Amino acid sequence: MIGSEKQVNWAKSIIEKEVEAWEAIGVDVREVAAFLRSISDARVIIDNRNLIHFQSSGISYSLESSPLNSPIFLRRFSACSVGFEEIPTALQRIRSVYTAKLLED
Repeated sequence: MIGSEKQVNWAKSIIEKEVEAWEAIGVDVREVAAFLRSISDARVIIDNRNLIHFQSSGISYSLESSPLNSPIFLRRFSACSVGFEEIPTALQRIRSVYTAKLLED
């Protein structure tokens, strides 16, 4: 990850917290975890840390309000990540299985 040691440390801590929030859903979120960990530029993570944050009110609202649903928002990661093109559909799948999970419970 490019950046100063401070920037890289901040950004990696942001990214690991985010991956943990996604993995607390209880469904396959491996495509999202992979994309988040692919981001190459600490400054891009830091500048977007509040927008990408997967909040704690409730999972449904976190899924619906995530800017990872938007190909337009994700343009900003086109030069410093892998798999951004497919991330909106990944969220579609996650929102499906989550819905199904709530139905199956």
